[PDB]
Amino acid sequence: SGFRKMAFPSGKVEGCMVQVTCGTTTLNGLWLDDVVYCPRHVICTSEDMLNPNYEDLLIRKSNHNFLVQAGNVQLRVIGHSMQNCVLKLKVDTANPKTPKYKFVRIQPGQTFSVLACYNGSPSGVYQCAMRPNFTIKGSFLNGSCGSVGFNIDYDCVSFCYMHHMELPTGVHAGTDLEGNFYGPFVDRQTAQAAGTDTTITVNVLAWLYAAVINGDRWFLNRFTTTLNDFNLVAMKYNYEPLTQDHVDILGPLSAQTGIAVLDMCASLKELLQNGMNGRTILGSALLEDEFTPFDVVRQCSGVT
Amino acid sequence: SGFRKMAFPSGKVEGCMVQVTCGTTTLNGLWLDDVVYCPRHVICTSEDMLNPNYEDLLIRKSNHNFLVQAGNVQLRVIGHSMQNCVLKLKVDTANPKTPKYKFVRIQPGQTFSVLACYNGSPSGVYQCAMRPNFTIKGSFLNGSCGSVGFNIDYDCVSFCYMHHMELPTGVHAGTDLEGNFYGPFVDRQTAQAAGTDTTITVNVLAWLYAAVINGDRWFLNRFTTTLNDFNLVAMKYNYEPLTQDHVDILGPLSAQTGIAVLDMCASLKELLQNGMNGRTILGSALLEDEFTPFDVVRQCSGVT
Ligand SMILES: Cc1ccncc1NC(=O)Cc1cc(Cl)cc(N[C@H]2C[C@H]2C(F)(F)F)c1
Ligand SMILES: Cc1ccncc1NC(=O)Cc1cc(Cl)cc(N[C@H]2C[C@H]2C(F)(F)F)c1
Repeated sequence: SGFRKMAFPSGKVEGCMVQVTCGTTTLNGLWLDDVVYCPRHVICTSEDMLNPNYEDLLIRKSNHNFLVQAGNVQLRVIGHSMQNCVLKLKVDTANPKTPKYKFVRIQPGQTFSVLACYNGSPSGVYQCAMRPNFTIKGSFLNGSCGSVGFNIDYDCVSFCYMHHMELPTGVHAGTDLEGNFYGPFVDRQTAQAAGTDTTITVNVLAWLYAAVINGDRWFLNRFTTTLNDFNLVAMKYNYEPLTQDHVDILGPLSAQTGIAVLDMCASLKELLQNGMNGRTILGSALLEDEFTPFDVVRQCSGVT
Repeated sequence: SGFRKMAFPSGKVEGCMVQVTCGTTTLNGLWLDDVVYCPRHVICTSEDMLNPNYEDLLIRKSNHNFLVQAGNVQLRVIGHSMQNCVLKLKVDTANPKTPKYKFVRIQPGQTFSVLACYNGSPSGVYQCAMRPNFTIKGSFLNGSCGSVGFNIDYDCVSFCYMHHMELPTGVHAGTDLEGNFYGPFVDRQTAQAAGTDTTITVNVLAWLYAAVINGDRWFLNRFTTTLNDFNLVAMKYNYEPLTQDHVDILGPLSAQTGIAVLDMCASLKELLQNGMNGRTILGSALLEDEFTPFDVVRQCSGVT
């Protein structure tokens, strides 16, 4: 028993972390096969960030201007290209520590582990979610750009995120490993709005199932509800709509505990209306929406 | 910015995880040099756990009764010994992936990362604290015994914990890597009391410094306090005594923010007395005591 915010083991991703330097700008790179991926703003200066024309800035740079380093050893950049907001540097050596990998663009509501890195070296690992408004709440400082988000499917690493920036609003924004930003953000020094964020309803329900599994049942009531009446309440408390697909996804947790999904939606309906009266659920005095139903199944069933 | 419960990168510890099997009992082992460490209850059966005489049970077992496995390959146990509550199996091969390591018995109040493992394979990594009553609040299931707790000091892994058991009370209990249990627990199927737990005051203050660093300053008041008046309040709200040594430890956070330690103790004194009125600090609606002042310094300064 016990339920923690747990990250995937970071080992397979640590062997992919290198240091990328262009001029005086030093950030992190992801080394998979003979390609080192990093955020394109590595080619910029302080003045260039205000409104960079990356096409022009990249033309001014040749392969020899990029220093890729995998520990105490240097790699040779023998090619350079721009795929959206990422730099693809073709190195002469292919990562001997490359694991089985994939590049996936994650859906909002889904979670992933971030390996926070500074100067190509890993500092720590933590789990976060892609919020419905395509922002993430990580922990990143100057030097963390190029740090990646990932999921592990047995032995295959699915890279889903690469950190690009923290906006003046404290929002963390980045791209998938094809340089496509999540949400409406751009790699430009300008004020950018994130948009109205919402609660991931299927995730709150998944964490209420984790709490039931872990002995916290105080919130279970002799009340039931319908999907429509529940979604009327969810709308009011700015929660994402609950579909029958989300009910199906919640099925393994419904089977493990014996509590139907609508009976759980009724407990959650009361939790929103009455509050929780100081009381805690899994050691939290608020509703936690950053655990997917899949993260609950994995943690509570011992998936390795 | 951002402040998360962050674990050390688990890579150096994943290369030390093997599967130990004695009879029908399968758990995790830690392979360092030519020694595989695991909890001694691996030699037990369901009937043996009620009141095991481990000296007798171990005599009944010879080296050939232990199956150590490092992935898809098997190792040869050429020696076996009992150091308190751990089994030290001398294998014929020395771990090629052994990193620079140490064995430290951690103080209550300190934190560490746990690499949760099942059948010698890592499932996830999470950070937890050794509570003042020498219990931990991890996330462990059947098959997780032998999973280890650790800290990283640049490149040196300090192993501090090995999971042994979850008591009927949900408490997680285990030993240091010398088989000495933390607290008063024994590896025997009997009801065991943990003792009165207290809040780690220096840790709550460290997390209030992390919140100030991250823009949450609402709780900072035009009030100050003395160590004695603060400890009178801390006693009331079942908080660990605050020493001048804890004030010294908090110094780097005091310097970074400009807020004296006693001014922070006064904000915390009000937080205990008034509550927090639904308001959140770093996304939590309660006081968080599982971040050491050192974890705050490391996360907020980019220590790799
Ligand atoms: C500093 C940091 C912290 C956390 N995560 C990410 C980051 N880094 C960024 O955001 C990179 C970034 C992106 C944009 Cl579009 C502009 C700049 N501009 C120039 C001014 C200099 C700065 F690094 F000090 F910010 C920087
Ligand atoms: C199951 C588990 C879950 C989380 N962390 C740890 C564990 N495992 C334990 O506690 C091991 C343990 C220790 C003690 Cl002293 C007795 C037993 N007895 C026998 C009955 C069988 C059991 F595994 F099903 F519990 C087991």
